[PDB]
Amino acid sequence: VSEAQARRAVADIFNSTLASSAIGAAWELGALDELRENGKLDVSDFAVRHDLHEPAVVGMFTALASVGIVRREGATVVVGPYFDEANHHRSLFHWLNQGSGELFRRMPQVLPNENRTGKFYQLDAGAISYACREISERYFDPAFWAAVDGLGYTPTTVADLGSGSGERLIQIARRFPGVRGLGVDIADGAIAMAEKEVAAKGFGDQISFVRGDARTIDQVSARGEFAEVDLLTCFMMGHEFWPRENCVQTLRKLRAAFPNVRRFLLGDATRTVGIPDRELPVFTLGFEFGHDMMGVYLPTLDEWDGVFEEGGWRCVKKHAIDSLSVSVVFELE
Amino acid sequence: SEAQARRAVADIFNSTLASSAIGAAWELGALDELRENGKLDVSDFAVRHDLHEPAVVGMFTALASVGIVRREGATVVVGPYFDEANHHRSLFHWLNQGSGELFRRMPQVLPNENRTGKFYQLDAGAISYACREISERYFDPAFWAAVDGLGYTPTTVADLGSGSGERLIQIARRFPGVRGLGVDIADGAIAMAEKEVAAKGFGDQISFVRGDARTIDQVSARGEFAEVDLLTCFMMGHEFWPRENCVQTLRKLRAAFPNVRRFLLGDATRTVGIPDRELPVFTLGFEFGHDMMGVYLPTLDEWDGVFEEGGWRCVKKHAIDSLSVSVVFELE
Ligand SMILES: Nc1ncnc2c1ncn2[C@@H]1O[C@H](CSCC[C@H](N)C(=O)O)[C@@H](O)[C@H]1O
Ligand SMILES: Nc1ncnc2c1ncn2[C@@H]1O[C@H](CSCC[C@H](N)C(=O)O)[C@@H](O)[C@H]1O
Ligand SMILES: C[C@@H](C(=O)C(=O)O)c1ccccc1
Ligand SMILES: C[C@@H](C(=O)C(=O)O)c1ccccc1
Ligand SMILES: O=C(O)[C@H](O)Cc1ccccc1
Ligand SMILES: O=C(O)[C@H](O)Cc1ccccc1
Ligand SMILES: [Ca+2]
Ligand SMILES: [Ca+2]
Ligand SMILES: [Ca+2]
Ligand SMILES: [Ca+2]
Ligand SMILES: [Ca+2]
Ligand SMILES: [Ca+2]
Ligand SMILES: [Ca+2]
Ligand SMILES: [Ca+2]
Ligand SMILES: [Ca+2]
Ligand SMILES: [Ca+2]
Ligand SMILES: [Ca+2]
Ligand SMILES: [Ca+2]
Ligand SMILES: [Ca+2]
Ligand SMILES: [Ca+2]
Ligand SMILES: [Fe+3]
Ligand SMILES: [Fe+3]
Repeated sequence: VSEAQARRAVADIFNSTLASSAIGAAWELGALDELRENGKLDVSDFAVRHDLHEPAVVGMFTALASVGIVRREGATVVVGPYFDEANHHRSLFHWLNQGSGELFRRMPQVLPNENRTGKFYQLDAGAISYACREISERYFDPAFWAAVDGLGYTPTTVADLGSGSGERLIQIARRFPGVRGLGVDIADGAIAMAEKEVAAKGFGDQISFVRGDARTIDQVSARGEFAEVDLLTCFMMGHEFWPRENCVQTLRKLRAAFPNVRRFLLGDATRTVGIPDRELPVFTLGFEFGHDMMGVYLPTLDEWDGVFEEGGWRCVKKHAIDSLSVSVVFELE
Repeated sequence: SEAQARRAVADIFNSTLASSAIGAAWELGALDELRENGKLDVSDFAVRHDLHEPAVVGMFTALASVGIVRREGATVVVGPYFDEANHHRSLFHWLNQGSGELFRRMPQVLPNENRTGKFYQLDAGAISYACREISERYFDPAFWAAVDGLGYTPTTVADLGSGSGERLIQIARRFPGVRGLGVDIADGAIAMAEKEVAAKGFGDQISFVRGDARTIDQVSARGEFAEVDLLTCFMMGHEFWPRENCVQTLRKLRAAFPNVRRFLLGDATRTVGIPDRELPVFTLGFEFGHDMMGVYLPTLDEWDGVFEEGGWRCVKKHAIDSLSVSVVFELE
């Protein structure tokens, strides 16, 4: 390449950083929904309506425009050639930046081994939760509902491992009005958020929550309710069960603690293999590099496939997700 | 086409991690190792610097995802954009390690209701580490060209926003007799600069004082200002703004430094009309960053238009290559 080509490529990498951050912010502030409905927007009007500092609002749209996501026309912003694609994956940009940005920013301090004890990185939990709701819905739901449609029975008590916001249990209780639900989450803040949200939607008597580590599910006290659970779900946290030996034992413990579970629906993103560096798709690099930074194991799809029998489960159906890196839903029994 | 859009959006995502990795790779030693040898071994690098190797691999994968380096097994090689990205490594460091929190917290920083008190956070030590190389890499040519055209030998020099003290030191090395005086608003700045200066043996020659250069009249160091025959102010001048404040600050500086012959003022400025898809490195970060921080940023013609009211005359102006649109003015 020429020096001019390198110059353009490096300027684009710099601007991409600002656009990337802006995709999450623009989602969250309501701009991308406006642009997807009407195809355009007036930046002063948008700034007044949402009581935002207009000079910053101009930067945000400029940052998006600098890489072809939107176009600026006088007072107006219109959707650019990459709008649909960036909008589709906006929760992933949110996750990377608003949720995870401080991890990546602190690369020089996170990488040194002597630094890597106790609290050594900081995520924004609320922001991660904010993004995870759309990540679940947008990428996981169709496979999730296809698995639910093919259960071959009607659930009476469902337990969700890593229940977070409580939304999955709420949706299951809408599909199956008899159903009792039980969410396990390790984070007491998620427990508080979930109990609150469930109560406001009218489900406080049907759905309840317990703080607990699903890696040590054999220690969770939930008034003997686990024995009545006949459906188990776990989405977007199963990599936490790994390394392999930890995972085998966690699966057996799940198997013994939920002895009346018929189907166990397990959904997660996985570590890819042999994608060429210049062909990496959205998410993949951030998912893998981030967990490598945090010290968290990420299995491949073949590692999952290979653990289940030893774990006490049989995989009877598998669904490919489009495309949140390489992600899947397993139907286990 | 849907495929192009997919590739482009993936590139934007990956560029975020590469961007952050440039600064990190600088800081950690990897960029200089690649400069020397053109290549390096990942395991070796990790072991030498005692780094968690899975993360080190992701760092390089990040740089590789967009062409800065190329991976060949366990080896990393300089890539097509290595020279350009290394050249600008301090601007990535500034964008990410320095100012990343500001940009991450965009959703919280834009609402007016939240814009009171300390409503954004910068990493001051990181900013200072990037600004030190920014000074030397982008402003040195024009700064020294201005020094060469002074037409006198300075006896006492003052530097506003002296930071690390490096400018004073370098002046001292070029004009052995000279005395230096630095003024910085932050005690962090005063501390390092004072240590640095002693370590280098310039302790009698160069001293410092905490002070706000916007209100230079209330700086009770006073004594030596009258001696100063050269004033310098680099990468903070936009702090004097908005306009009316800048007029006052310039007049105050004129009157607090009456024997100053030349005043060398260098800074980056707000550009005008650059089309969005042709924005060069830094511009957008600098401008959008100052807009989120609520700080005024003048264009070059605002600066041109303020010196006379401010009590100075611009005798020579130097364009900079290219830190957005940057400039050094020679005022008297
Ligand atoms: N070992 C563990 N045991 C229980 N909960 C866990 C856990 N590790 C992570 N979590 C929880 O798992 C959640 C992952 S965020 C995704 C949540 C949810 N399954 C959904 O699809 O929306 C967080 O709430 C976190 O607190
Ligand atoms: N109003 C003000 N008065 C004095 N110093 C200021 C200031 N606003 C910012 N600064 C200082 O300006 C410096 C900016 S960065 C370092 C610039 C230095 N002139 C150089 O070329 O290397 C910081 O040390 C900061 O404390
Ligand atoms: C929730 C998140 C994750 O692993 C993390 O934030 O550590 C995640 C998991 C799976 C797909 C997308 C994001
Ligand atoms: C010091 C920095 C700046 O204004 C900031 O960090 O807010 C700066 C000024 C001018 C050129 C580059 C960086
Ligand atoms: O081994 C697999 O591919 C999956 O883990 C589950 C599966 C196995 C056999 C038939 C269907 C699904
Ligand atoms: O107005 C300008 O362009 C500069 O601020 C200073 C200058 C003016 C005239 C001749 C040289 C320099
Ligand atoms: Ca409009
Ligand atoms: Ca365009
Ligand atoms: Ca840092
Ligand atoms: Ca920390
Ligand atoms: Ca029912
Ligand atoms: Ca129980
Ligand atoms: Ca059974
Ligand atoms: Ca792609
Ligand atoms: Ca397989
Ligand atoms: Ca080698
Ligand atoms: Ca390449
Ligand atoms: Ca935020
Ligand atoms: Ca003062
Ligand atoms: Ca360019
Ligand atoms: Fe994770
Ligand atoms: Fe500034």
